[PDB]
Amino acid sequence: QRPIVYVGMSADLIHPGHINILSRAAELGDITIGLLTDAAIASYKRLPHMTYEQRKAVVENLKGVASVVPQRTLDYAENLRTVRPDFVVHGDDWQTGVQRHTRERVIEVLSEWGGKLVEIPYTPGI
Amino acid sequence: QRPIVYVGMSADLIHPGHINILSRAAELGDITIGLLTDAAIASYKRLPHMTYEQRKAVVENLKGVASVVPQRTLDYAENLRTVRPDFVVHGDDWQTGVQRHTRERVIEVLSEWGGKLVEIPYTPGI
Ligand SMILES: Nc1ccn([C@@H]2O[C@H](COP(=O)(O)OP(=O)(O)CCO)[C@@H](O)[C@H]2O)c(=O)n1
Ligand SMILES: Nc1ccn([C@@H]2O[C@H](COP(=O)(O)OP(=O)(O)CCO)[C@@H](O)[C@H]2O)c(=O)n1
Repeated sequence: QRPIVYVGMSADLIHPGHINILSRAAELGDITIGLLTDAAIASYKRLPHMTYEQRKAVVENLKGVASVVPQRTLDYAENLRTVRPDFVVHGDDWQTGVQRHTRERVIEVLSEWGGKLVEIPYTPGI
Repeated sequence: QRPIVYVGMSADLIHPGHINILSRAAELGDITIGLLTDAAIASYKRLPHMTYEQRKAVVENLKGVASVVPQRTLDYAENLRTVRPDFVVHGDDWQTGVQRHTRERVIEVLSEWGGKLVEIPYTPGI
């Protein structure tokens, strides 16, 4: 099969930054969205306005998205070990600040099966 | 070809109500979104936070959407005469209130080539 591309998202309100990520991810293979739960999101930022099921109804309908799975924690390891993607895609915002430790763990965990992180310039102004 | 289904949207922030409309519309054929411009939207409600190009980047990436065209006015006639869709889909909110006259004109204009309006229960609570 095609490679598996894992994309973590809160995705409270979809905007062109998200679309950019998904468009870049689709270049790498079939996208599985790791849709973060309330509890995951609450652990590092403000809770979203929309519920998990509401956010899922939107994101599952974005072009390029093959599957959507819950990501119950900010940390990606448990999901990465289950789905074993070839790629993870994220914006470069998480090189600094609250998600940096989670980013480092994505790189180290993916190395276990030779997966790669691909980072995209964050879309400014939105 | 498949039937052409016209769906008017401001689509400032996509939520499951919109997804429902698009999912119902896709049952009828290939979706063309009439994406309303600022000037169109300003004529009957508050201006959106996102620009036309920002809203288009999102909506063009929704599953089932074949084409996106600007709709420069609240009134649908000019676009309907150009695209000549078999169907128009809208929520039933516009049976009452500010869009009711536009709704009536959709029905009458579509009759010119035997197109039909299909209305969907508005998604409450969002
Ligand atoms: N203006 C923006 C806003 C978001 N993004 C990227 O979208 C992706 C999804 O963002 P979000 O839903 O905020 O998810 P995260 O909180 O980063 C999920 C956990 O890593 C992410 O890769 C982010 O860098 C982006 O590239 N540009
Ligand atoms: N909770 C909601 C919100 C919107 N909708 C439907 O989505 C469609 C798009 O809504 P919007 O982007 O607000 O477009 P309109 O301002 O109605 C476009 C001009 O008719 C429309 O058919 C509306 O009835 C819906 O069915 N349920």
